[PDB]
Amino acid sequence: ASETFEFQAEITQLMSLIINTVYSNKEIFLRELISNASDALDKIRYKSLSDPKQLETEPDLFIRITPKPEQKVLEIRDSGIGMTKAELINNLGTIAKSGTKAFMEALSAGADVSMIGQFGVGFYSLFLVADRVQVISKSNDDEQYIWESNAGGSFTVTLDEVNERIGRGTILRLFLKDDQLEYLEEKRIKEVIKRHSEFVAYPIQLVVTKEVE
Amino acid sequence: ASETFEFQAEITQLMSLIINTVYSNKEIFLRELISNASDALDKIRYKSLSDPKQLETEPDLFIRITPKPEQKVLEIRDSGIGMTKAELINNLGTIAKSGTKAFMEALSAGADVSMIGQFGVGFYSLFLVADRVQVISKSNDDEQYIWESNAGGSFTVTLDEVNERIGRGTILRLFLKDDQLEYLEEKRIKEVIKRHSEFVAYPIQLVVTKEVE
Repeated sequence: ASETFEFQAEITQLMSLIINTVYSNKEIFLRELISNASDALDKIRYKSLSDPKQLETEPDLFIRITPKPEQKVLEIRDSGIGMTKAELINNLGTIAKSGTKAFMEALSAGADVSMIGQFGVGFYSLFLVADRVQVISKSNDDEQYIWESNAGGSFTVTLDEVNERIGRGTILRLFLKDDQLEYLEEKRIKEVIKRHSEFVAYPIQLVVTKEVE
Repeated sequence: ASETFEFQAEITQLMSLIINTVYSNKEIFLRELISNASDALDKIRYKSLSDPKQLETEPDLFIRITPKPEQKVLEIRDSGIGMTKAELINNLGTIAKSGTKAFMEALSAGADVSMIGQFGVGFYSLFLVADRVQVISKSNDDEQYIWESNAGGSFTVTLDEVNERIGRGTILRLFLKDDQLEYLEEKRIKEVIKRHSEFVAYPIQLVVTKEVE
């Protein structure tokens, strides 16, 4: 039973504007999500400093990008701290985010959309290339949950009984817009990663599916 | 709630012997599973001849091999006909298989274990390299189920609420033995596939996870 929640008004505004913007450097969404993933891993790593057990649900700290061309889906996974149901609701929607309005104001002023991450709202940059997103998260402190949004004013959080078990972490499953399917390509993903994510403490793995010759 | 079933006695015997055999051409397990996958795809393709809708749950007919080194798991997936709960119980255990005893008798006589497929029991060749297997299957006619076996006399079939949704088909999730982790390697998998699966009507995709340079 998927629970539905309302996005804080400003977040909804931000999403509508992001998903509708003509911005030409949409690739920054990946830098933003890799950065977030990186942050999630930092959290779990730091947390595990005084609670090593926290790493055992998924010993490997990594960021994995998995293109699912057939579904026009791009997944960015991290074995970071993950988010509990409450955290998904809290962090990804209902709670007013510090910079949401500020960033939008910045944008109005001419700020580059790539500044989104500095306003703490980079997560939403995903709507630059996706019109729908499922944040599948497994926090050590909770079951696996699916937070899903289509940039609309409400999002759902559903106990995850349909996706692969995340030992711990988050999978941002991006349902790419039809004109952004370039991010399903290994070469493209590869170049975007090297361009904006040169300094990431965690291995960034790209899952490539190739037909055996 | 996982349901437990007893393997037909001979299948249990076959598994014990296979999982315990010293055979040196264990790679044939892949040829056997790819062949089975191929057969599953043949089924769905043929079935869809008079019921096209049957393909819509997963339009792409493919065999996908996904090494999961971190879990010492090798998955062989096909978007074939899949198996319903009843079929998993029926086909993979409780029902006496035509050649099980025959093959074992053949083996006793000196027959090469690679003959397993000609006795219709090639599926079990997986125990050559795995000590545990989960057959996650999604048939159009049923929910996604997990059939699991550790070569013991009983297997379980559990409604799948923990694995990725298979549009349609089967994932043979092999928990490789510690000395057969070579099948997690792309080069190895690649060579085994080309050696024994030269004539497969379906694309055989290898999912490789590579850390972005």
